[PDB]
Amino acid sequence: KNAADIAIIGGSGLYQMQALTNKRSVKIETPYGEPSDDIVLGELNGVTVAFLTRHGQGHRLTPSEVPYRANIYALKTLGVRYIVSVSAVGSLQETLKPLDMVIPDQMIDMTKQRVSTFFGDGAVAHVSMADPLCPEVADILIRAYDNADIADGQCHAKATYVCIEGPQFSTRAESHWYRQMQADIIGMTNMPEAKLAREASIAYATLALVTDFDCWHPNEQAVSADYAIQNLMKNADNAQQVIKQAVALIASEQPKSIAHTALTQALVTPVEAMSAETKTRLAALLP
Amino acid sequence: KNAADIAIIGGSGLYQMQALTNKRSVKIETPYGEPSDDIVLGELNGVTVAFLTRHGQGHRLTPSEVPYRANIYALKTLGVRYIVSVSAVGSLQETLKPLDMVIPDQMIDMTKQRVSTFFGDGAVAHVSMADPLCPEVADILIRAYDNADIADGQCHAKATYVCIEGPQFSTRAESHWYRQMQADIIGMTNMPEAKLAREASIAYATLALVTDFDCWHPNEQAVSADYAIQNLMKNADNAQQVIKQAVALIASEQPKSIAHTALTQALVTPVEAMSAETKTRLAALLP
Amino acid sequence: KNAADIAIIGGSGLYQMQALTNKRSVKIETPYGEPSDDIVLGELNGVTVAFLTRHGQGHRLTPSEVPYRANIYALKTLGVRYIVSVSAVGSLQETLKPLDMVIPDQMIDMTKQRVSTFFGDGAVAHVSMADPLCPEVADILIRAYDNADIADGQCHAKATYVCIEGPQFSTRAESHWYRQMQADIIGMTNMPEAKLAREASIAYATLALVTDFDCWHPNEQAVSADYAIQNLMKNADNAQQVIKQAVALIASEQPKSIAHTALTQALVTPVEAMSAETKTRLAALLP
Repeated sequence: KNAADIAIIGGSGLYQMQALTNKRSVKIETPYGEPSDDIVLGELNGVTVAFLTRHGQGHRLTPSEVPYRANIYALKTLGVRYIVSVSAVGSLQETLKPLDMVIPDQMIDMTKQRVSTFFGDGAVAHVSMADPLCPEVADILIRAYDNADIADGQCHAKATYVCIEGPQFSTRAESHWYRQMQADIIGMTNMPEAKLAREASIAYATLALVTDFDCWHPNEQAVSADYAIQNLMKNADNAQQVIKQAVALIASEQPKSIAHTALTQALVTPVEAMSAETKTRLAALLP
Repeated sequence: KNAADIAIIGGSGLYQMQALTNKRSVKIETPYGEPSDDIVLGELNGVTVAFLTRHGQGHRLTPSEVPYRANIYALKTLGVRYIVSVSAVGSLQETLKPLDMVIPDQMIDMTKQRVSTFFGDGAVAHVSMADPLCPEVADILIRAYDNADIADGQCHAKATYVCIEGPQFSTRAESHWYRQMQADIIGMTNMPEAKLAREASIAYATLALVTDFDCWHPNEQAVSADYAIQNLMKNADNAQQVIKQAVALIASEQPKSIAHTALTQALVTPVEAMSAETKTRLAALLP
Repeated sequence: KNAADIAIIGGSGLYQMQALTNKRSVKIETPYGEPSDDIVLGELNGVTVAFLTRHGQGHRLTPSEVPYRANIYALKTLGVRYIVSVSAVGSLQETLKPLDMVIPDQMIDMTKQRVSTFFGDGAVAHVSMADPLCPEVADILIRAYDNADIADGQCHAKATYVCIEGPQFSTRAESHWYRQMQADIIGMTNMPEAKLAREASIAYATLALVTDFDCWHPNEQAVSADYAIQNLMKNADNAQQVIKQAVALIASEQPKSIAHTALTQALVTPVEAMSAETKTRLAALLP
């Protein structure tokens, strides 16, 4: 079988680097439909990594419609134990600047219309999201960033990510409100991704790429002709360097994650009480 | 007809007590589908009480999928005028400890994906939820708790219950955020139950059983082998004693509730303007 | 073709004034279904205005079920460039009194179950809602209010509108929470209306009519026999005077709105990459 211990979720061409060898595609069907796009597999110095383009090829999906359950289920069928999610974010804080990266340790789920569990319809489980982003993988990302020797910006850790429904950007009042809730960065995609990955017993952490001040800072800038091209471009290229470094550390270090046994004390419906349809739907998630 | 003035909504075997006589089951169909499980009826010292197992037998439903509308409609068809809802909650406050009970007077609805009204599709009404939990029934619960002489814990009143979608437990950031909104306890089930009960003109109040500190307090405890069994067990048994006391007080005192006429000044669409399908669907709710 | 530069969204009989000539109705079909009701067109001193009864005739729709997408799409097909949305609101602030009007400059979207974009299913766009209510149209509304010489109340500007799902009114705890988020007024209808209007490149602003203190102020008053009739009546009649004044100013002044080109730098999927079904669905929104 095609198999990977590690996966990256982000934009396409995160995988488009000569360092990534024997680039190949796999179509995985799941009980939840198809993932956003064929998962790309290849090796980074002999280590197999799965890359999943969250928004599909050509960026064809809005955050609200991303098939999060199919995406996470498909990664679980490849045997993925670690996920690095890479995403563009607005800053809510003066010291978090465009081209900086942020490794949050906390999250607040403000999304509204997304299916955010694998459970229901015949099975009940309540995983803990107290620490929603694996601190072992977040600590690796910090060292990976340093190892990547990135030229512009700095990397910040121990930050709070607020996830909103989208697809519109926030009003100034909502931005002010997120600041008062002590959030630091804002995106649209890492919820319910983090909740599902937890249910799937996969360690999950985020590498956030600051792309502008959310509107708490009136600018209408870093969204220009000579800018958001270079901005997004540079973030994307820098992000690729960090991921290369992170893969090598995850491969050699293999940190134990609390996510790895998240299901075992959370499951309320014993497997022997599930219907056949339920057990089948949940098969890759179960022990 | 089978009839009850009072109903309890909670776990099964709230009704499993020798004091409850001529235990019987009734299957009630509603315009909203079936309730979570057959309603159990019996007498507590001659007084008939309906018990409804919110999560179904064997705890088979997640909070998000509980058929709240069918549950409340079915209780209304039995002529229920008072509901005591019993539910497990996390504490957001140092002085609210595991095995304590809490009688909240306020609620904040943070649920996302639940149908939370009987209205729409041919009828418009806007009930007031200013006081979402009947203070007459909440005052009875306080005296009932004292009357029950419970051995462990204490009971706290005038608290705020935040209801979240689930099924996962909160991140630490969300727990911090609920604390800043001045919530005291967190659960997943009493919304939209309280809104529907109000629309149904039934007095409704909550008895909350503290089962752990929500993650604002890092522990990984009171969820152990020698613990969450005894914890949940003891809460359940203590809860049964309080309910016995509450039923006797509600029966002898019959307090007037503002919930009893909540529909009459809230209804925008006069009954004579409703279609036949609408009037039929809403029949048990109307005057 | 039937055509209007300006539209009013509110209660019926906003248009029921002798000043409004050659009153006529148009049934507009959209890719989203039908609008809440036939749009009424007529002239205010030679200027053609579209009036759309948000809740349908006889107030038959709850806020949650209003067909916001069909409503905004239909107005866009009439060539509307400016929308004044008129809505009843609860006050969260002592200085905002019943019969006052409020022209908010900010909004916080707390609605849960409303489709709040035209995008998805084949097209991706992210408009900025930083300033969600056109300040040119809001400045006109302030001068229009003064010009209308309204007898009771005053008009307040630069306020924050929190939009909730409904249909029930807020608990006291939620009202306290909105106050702490610095919201000033509460309604149920201007989201997703404002987001859709932005996507549609139409300038949009709200005239809010204070109809009572939200429950942060315990009263059970201005909802009485000799009151909420006169209250709502007077608000409605005063609102009509302001709208007359606003139309004349919008017609002579024709302010440029940032909403007018909101789509052009927000669209991620180029038109040439859309399917035929997508381009067709979105036709009136595109360049």
